[PDB]
Amino acid sequence: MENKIIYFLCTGNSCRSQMAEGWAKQYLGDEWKVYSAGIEAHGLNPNAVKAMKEVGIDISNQTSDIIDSDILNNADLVVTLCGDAADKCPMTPPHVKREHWGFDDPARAQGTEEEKWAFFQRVRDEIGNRLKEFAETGK
Repeated sequence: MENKIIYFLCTGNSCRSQMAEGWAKQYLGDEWKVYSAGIEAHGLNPNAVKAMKEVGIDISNQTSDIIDSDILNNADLVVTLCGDAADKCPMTPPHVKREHWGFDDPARAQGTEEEKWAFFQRVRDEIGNRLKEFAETGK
């Protein structure tokens, strides 16, 4: 096996990590077995689904799950997206390369549901940008 594997992790596998897997599937051209997880999973957020549909991507296909050994110890890279109001930062194996791309969870962008939705499209777009640079530039 020489296809890469990559993992995106959050406080819960419902927003940032779900969306990041969505973008990563596009830019990484599936040359990297893309996955996402978190400290918990209860399904993906309806606004995350809308946010990805607003760019012509789907994440409905990748219904959430908690961290699993078959990816945590096997991913060529793991990324934690913790930079939000809870900031739990899911634990990783020390043997594996890690990145930290902290930004606030759009479900926690408190103000009103319209402001939360506006933060879903903002966090989506910023994730997309950094995934582009990760694929294109290696940043």
